[PDB]
Amino acid sequence: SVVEEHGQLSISNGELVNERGEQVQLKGMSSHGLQWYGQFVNYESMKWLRDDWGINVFRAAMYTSSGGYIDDPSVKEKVKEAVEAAIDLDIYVIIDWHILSDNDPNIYKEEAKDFFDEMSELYGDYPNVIYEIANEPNGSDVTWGNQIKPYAEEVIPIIRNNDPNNIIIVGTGTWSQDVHHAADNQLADPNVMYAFHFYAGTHGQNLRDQVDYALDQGAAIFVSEWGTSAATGDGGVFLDEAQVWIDFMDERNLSWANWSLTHKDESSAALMPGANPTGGWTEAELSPSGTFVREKIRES
Ligand SMILES: O=[N+]([O-])c1ccc(O[C@@H]2O[C@H](CO)[C@@H](O[C@@H]3O[C@H](CO)[C@@H](O)[C@H](O)[C@H]3O)[C@H](O)[C@H]2F)c([N+](=O)[O-])c1
Repeated sequence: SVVEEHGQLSISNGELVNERGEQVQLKGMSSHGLQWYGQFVNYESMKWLRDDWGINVFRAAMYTSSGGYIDDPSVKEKVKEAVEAAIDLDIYVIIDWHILSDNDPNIYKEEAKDFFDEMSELYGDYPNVIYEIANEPNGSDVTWGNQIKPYAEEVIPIIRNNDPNNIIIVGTGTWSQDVHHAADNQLADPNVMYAFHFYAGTHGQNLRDQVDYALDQGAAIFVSEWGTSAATGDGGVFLDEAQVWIDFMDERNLSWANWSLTHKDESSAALMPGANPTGGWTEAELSPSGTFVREKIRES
């Protein structure tokens, strides 16, 4: 129903819109690393998330390093499984080239170009797909102008040769927080968005003001990863600040994906240790984070 109703997504005046030009807001879940917690990514779990939580997007977090794609490229097949499930379930799907320790997206740019050629060839004639080409650039030596924008200007053409206008999300500096610099030096492609990531353990008032600065430059922002936890993914749950961010995102029409769908013993994890990887979770099988996130998406 979601994809049939909204169809082809695009950016209009800095806003995500559907094929009739109306604003749309995606809310859903990210997987954790597919090399670690891929068992939670399947048609049945995604269907449960769609039906019981109300998700309209799912993010497939394919780590590149940390035992991910570069080390063992078999994980690309799990991305394909996720994309195919999203197609079958009529929801949107984010294909996330999940850089992190490999902090400069240029390190594996050749592999990224090949991977996005393949994905865009396979899936470029579906409206479901959103390409996220570099999760979290980070480090003081990785800047928008010198590293990230030129990387994007190599990968985006590869995608566009196969898929002229599905959305592309481009990471920003400082773990996808530095939307200020990106917004001042935007990419040419009209269907690009910049990633902004937050963690509710961080006091967020200035970060909200920076997102607003970026929006005021006409940049589109997708909050492709956020957590209820500290920036490590752990250390407590911070629901008061999470709610402030939830309300902010609704006011600004910002789409989002929560980190993450796993049973790992960390505060950002949505599931408790015994949760079935194919869905059907009772209240006792959701963590405090998962319970909150499910409520937010159901309310929506
Ligand atoms: O300082 N920050 O702003 C900041 C922000 C985001 C961020 O990292 C980002 O946000 C979460 C929480 O840190 C990471 O997930 C965590 O990845 C760890 C390393 O794979 C895992 O062990 C852990 O289970 C998992 O929850 C994501 O991969 C990454 F995109 C990191 N980081 O991972 O260091 C730092």
